[PDB]
Amino acid sequence: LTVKSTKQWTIGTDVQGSERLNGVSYQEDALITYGDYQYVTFYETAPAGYLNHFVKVGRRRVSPSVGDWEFLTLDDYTQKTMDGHNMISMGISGDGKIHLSFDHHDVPINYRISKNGIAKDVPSKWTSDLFDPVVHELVGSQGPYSPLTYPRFEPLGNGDLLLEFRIGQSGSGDSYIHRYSASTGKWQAYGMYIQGDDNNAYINGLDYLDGKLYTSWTVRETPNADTNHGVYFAYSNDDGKTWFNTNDTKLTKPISTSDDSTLIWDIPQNSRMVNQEGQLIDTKGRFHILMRDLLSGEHQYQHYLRKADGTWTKNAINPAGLNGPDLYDPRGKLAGDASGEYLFGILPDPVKQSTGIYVATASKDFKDWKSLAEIPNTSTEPLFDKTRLHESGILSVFVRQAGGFPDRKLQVWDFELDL
Ligand SMILES: *[C@@H]1O[C@H](CO)[C@@H](O[C@@H]2O[C@H](CO)[C@@H](O[C@@H]3O[C@H](CO)[C@@H](O)[C@H](O[C@H]4O[C@H](CO)[C@@H](O)[C@H](O)[C@@H]4O)[C@@H]3O)[C@H](O)[C@H]2NC(C)=O)[C@H](O)[C@H]1NC(C)=O
Ligand SMILES: [Ca+2]
Ligand code: NA
Repeated sequence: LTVKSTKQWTIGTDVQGSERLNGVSYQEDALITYGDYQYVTFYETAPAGYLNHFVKVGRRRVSPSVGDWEFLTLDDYTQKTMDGHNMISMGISGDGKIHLSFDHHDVPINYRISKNGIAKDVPSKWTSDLFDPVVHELVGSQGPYSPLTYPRFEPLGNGDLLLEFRIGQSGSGDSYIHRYSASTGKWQAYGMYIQGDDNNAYINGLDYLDGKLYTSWTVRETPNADTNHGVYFAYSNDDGKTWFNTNDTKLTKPISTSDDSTLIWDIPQNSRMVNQEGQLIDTKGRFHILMRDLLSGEHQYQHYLRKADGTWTKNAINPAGLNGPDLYDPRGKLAGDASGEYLFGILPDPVKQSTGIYVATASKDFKDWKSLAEIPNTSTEPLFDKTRLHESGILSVFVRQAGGFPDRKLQVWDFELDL
């Protein structure tokens, strides 16, 4: 596999502050293709200046030809909290509505939706008046809505959308799922699905495929990031209502962090493994986790694979030239092509200040990590567009540059693959 073309666009000037608010590992999602268009969301500085930001949403046509980006500015909600948790997630349901949830660290939900199904009935002009106001609840559902952190969306097969998040705090919290019906426009509460025990689960993502929902996590004892332990897994056949472990054993509802039956790899505290890194269900139904640790004696990214025969394996991702990350370094992602043969590691490198794109293949049991491409000049937790890669074989990555304000830009990089 090779690259046919590399293209990039600058979509904004990143915001100033001592935290990164754009390009954060748990944005789910920042960059989405739906129908014939690609969408992106990010903060930009408002006219009041430093510590005042607005959410922006971009769109461009990508099929059957690629058109120019255009942006709207949601100038009715001012983001002011310089806390690296306070990112934006976007989702697009099968009625065409665009959902946003943003700006949380242990506070009530902030959510808004488009008035109309603007990703389905595509409007000529792209303006902020396409969005309804910020609200602090999910119409049709019920709380708790606070203290919330980490909103994550997952589109289901019938057009519906899940929204998942933590209620509680680092070191003591639970997670909940809500489901939006594209047919009725109402939310419903699926309830608490994982319950902490003087700790909290930190999931890596949500991955839905062919009727099954997959997640993986580590458990955090305290607000100190050295107190993560374990790599855990579960899946659901009913979009989050009921859950099973890797051996198909039904779990209690909610899943307790104290239930060791979901553990797939023992990783002690102090292993330099970070929470909320990456996961992937590939199109063949193999599940993958990206984490890191120091347990070999060197810091390395780690690939966990749930193999078709059921066994889990763990392999370091150590292609030539990749500098392995420590606990606080930017987090990566795993992407997959349509065929399920190609696994992409989208791995920020802390020494190079760049994002590496590496590929491994299912034929070689994913052991054949090779450098495929690079995005230079990043200080980001890279995020990609699943649907665009499946539909057109283009790996599209949203990144925050490295460098100083106001030189540091937000970009989208497209790698057209010779798939
Ligand atoms: C429910 O699922 C869990 C989680 O997957 C599963 O537990 C895992 O079982 C496997 C298989 O027994 C364990 O892996 C082995 O552990 C022993 C040590 O106790 C090792 O000796 C093994 O390594 C040898 O065998 C490997 C075979 O490929 C060789 O490759 C290797 O080089 C060694 O010769 C092997 O690693 C694994 O530790 C657990 N995991 C956890 C987290 O407990 C459990 O069995 C499932 N239960 C049911 C009833 O299905
Ligand atoms: Ca997802
Ligand atoms: Na705790």
